[PDB]
Amino acid sequence: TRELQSLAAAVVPSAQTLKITDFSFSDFELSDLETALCTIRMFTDLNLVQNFQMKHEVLCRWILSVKKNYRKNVAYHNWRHAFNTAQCMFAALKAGKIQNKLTDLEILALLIAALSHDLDHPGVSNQFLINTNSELALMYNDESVLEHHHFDQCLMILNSPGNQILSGLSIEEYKTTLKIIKQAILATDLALYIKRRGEFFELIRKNQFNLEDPHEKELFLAMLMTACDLSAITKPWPIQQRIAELVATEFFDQGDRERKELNIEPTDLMNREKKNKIPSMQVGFIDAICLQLYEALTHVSEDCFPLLDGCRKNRQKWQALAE
Ligand SMILES: C=CCCOc1ncc(C(=C)O)cc1-c1nc2c(CC)[n+](C3CN(CC)C3)[nH]c2c(=O)[nH]1
Ligand SMILES: [Mg+2]
Ligand SMILES: [Zn+2]
Repeated sequence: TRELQSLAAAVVPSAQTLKITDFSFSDFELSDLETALCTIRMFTDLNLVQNFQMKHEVLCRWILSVKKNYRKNVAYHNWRHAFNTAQCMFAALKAGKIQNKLTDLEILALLIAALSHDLDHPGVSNQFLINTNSELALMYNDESVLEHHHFDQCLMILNSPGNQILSGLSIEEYKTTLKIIKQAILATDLALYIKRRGEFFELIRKNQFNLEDPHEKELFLAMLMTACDLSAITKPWPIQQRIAELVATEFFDQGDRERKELNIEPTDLMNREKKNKIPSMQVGFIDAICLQLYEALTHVSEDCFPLLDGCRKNRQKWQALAE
């Protein structure tokens, strides 16, 4: 406790004051308490609190439980990454004007999913867990191993006493919401993004994309989750540089684990000894994974252009270092 009393008693600053509507938002100068306040404001301004009768104390407790469940010493996949993913979701819904295209339940599910999508992340990839015979990999048949675990943790917190922010939903709304949350969290497995994005891009290319279609709406929500998950790649250069260092720290740590536990030379992405490959790998990552997604998102909502624009600027920055 303690931290809970401080959070629950604090006056929640406006979204304007907190700057959470800005796509260029930076969490670096914020304390943990400030990120928690930002999170309460996200729920509030997305019309989720009174809408679903959330008690202030319960929401505060839930937010703190989510924050605690991240491993602070994991370099990139920690609370700050989850918080930034949620902030990008808020900005996309607000400044990006996606909010009015979705239902209240979809919004509720997306914010919860964004905040919970990496819960208890071990700092190693699905491939690593599979190669080291993780019990997690066995239980989930090597499919989206981490993501199934993140969802498991998400449910655990949602059901923990004093943290039930969904206790006010009707039976049918609860059922609908949990299904969207699971799909949203699983969507953050880049393997599923690569597997399903082809369909999304094709629908748009052939002018067949229709949000009114249940299946396409679900496909869009998955893509939106990926767009928010990768959002650091759209941030102003100083921010992208700093976060890229965190990503490298985490990947190189896994590389160390691979040399010791698997007796193998890690791929460049996880090889500290070849860190000189970072600029070129970043450009390739932006081209193959990022640009098409932000281009597609902007097509759906022009107001999301800032994400694409920021991504393009970072490609230029990384390319200048690579050439
Ligand atoms: C060594 C690390 C260098 C820094 O790396 C980064 N820094 C920041 C971000 C971000 C979202 O801002 C992202 C990265 C970053 N992430 C990468 C990932 C995981 C999604 N992959 C795998 C391999 N590919 C197969 C298709 C998917 N390659 C990446 C890369 O080159 N860069
Ligand atoms: Mg993840
Ligand atoms: Zn993530």
